[PDB]
Amino acid sequence: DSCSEYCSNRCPSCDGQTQTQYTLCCINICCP
Repeated sequence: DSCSEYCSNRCPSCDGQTQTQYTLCCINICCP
């Protein structure tokens, strides 16, 4: 979690969401 699926950095603030919102958070906010 914390964007481990998509990123080398970590953003736990993306946790706790439904799937598309999680993915958006990770790829556009955590590690664009």
